[PDB]
Parts: sequence; structure tokens; C-alpha cells
Amino acid sequence: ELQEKLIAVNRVSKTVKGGRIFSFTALTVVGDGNGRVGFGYGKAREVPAAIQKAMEKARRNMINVALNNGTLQHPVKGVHTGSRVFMQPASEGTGIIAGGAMRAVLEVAGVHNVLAKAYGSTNPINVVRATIDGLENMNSPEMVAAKRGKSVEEI
RNA sequence: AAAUUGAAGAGUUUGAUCAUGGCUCAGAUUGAACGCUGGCGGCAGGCCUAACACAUGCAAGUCGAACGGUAACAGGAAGAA
Repeated sequence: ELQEKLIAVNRVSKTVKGGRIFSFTALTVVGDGNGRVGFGYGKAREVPAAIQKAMEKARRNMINVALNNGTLQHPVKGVHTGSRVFMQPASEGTGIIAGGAMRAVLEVAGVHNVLAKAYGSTNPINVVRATIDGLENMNSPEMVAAKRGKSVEEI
């Protein structure tokens, strides 16, 4: 019972001897809403087939996120090719302050309160890749506590 | 007790892509102006330009418990109706 969200549909084209060959690419994201989120990207000669391929690729290739009561553990920075992403944990009641692709990722991921901002290029594919890379690199107090070989009294 | 609890993007270069990069938009705000329209009230605001020139009226008077006074109006007055 995971939530699936179509982020962007784009029409690309390859040229051949006869003319242009138009195909469609769809970027989606799925997530169970409590710390697991994955994005899929499918190209197809039609829009519904592209969305189906994106959903199948997104249902696999899902990552785990260490949430903290529905928000981030700490401010994180995600970077892909052109997009640099900043996410920050907020208090209860603020919502998701983020762009379209960031909103989709953080909403299907299970994040409820976050202050986010996208720098550089706002390309949807690179934005969702940067968001996923920033969320999977976010660690919890138990992780750092066990990695430091000392109790979790820092929490 | 409270008195920083706060951060959104989109369109456009290409047959298509990523990046760079500028232009434009979505938000607030104003001593505002113009166009169409216009019922009431409360609170505020109202020459941003020519520190250009000014008709007219007012905007700095007051004290007789400082003084010599009596010109005006109100009285007291002696004497002539």
C-alpha cells in the first residue's frame, strides 16, 4: 500500500532518415510513507507505457531513510550533476517547504516537516537523485552512537 | 510562562539532452498616478515636481498689583432741571 507519484513527463525525440521519432519519458517516485522511497525513470514510445515502466522501476530500487518522528535527523545536502539540494528538519506543523520534485520525494518518503531549497539546476531527474542521495546519507543518533562506541546520550 | 518555530518554483537557446547563462513570471509593498466603476462608517494619510512668484484674511501677545495718565464706555459726583 505504498504511494506513487508522477513527477515529470517529458517528450524526447531521436532523428532518423525519415524524420523525427518522438518518445516519452516519465519520472515517478514511490514510497511506503515511513522511511522507504525510490524513484523510477522509464522511456517509452507512449505516455502510459512510460509511466508503467517508471512505476515498475521505482517499486524496485527503493532505499531506506532514517526518519526522526516524521522529519529529518539533521540538515543534509544532496548533490547530483547540476542540482545542489539543501534540506533541514522543521518542527511539527510547518509542512513540506520544497519544490515540486523535492515535495514529491519528501512526501512519498514519509517526511512531514522539512524546510528545503533547491540550488543550481532544478532538473527534475537530477533534483530527485540529489534528494535521494541526501536522504540516504542521513544518519540517526543510534547509527553515530554505535559507530562511536559510546552510548546515545547525545540524543 | 511567552516574546527568532525559518528557506517552494515556473516559462524561454536544442531535432532532442545535460550544463552554463541572461530575460520574463508567480509574492509582498507605495505619500502613488491613469482607465472602468463606486453604498456606508471607523482609523490614519494627502505638492514626492518650481527652496517658482504671491492677491486676501488670520498665525504673538500680555500686565493698571511698575508708572504719568483719561481718550472711549460704564458708574459714582457738586452744581444748573
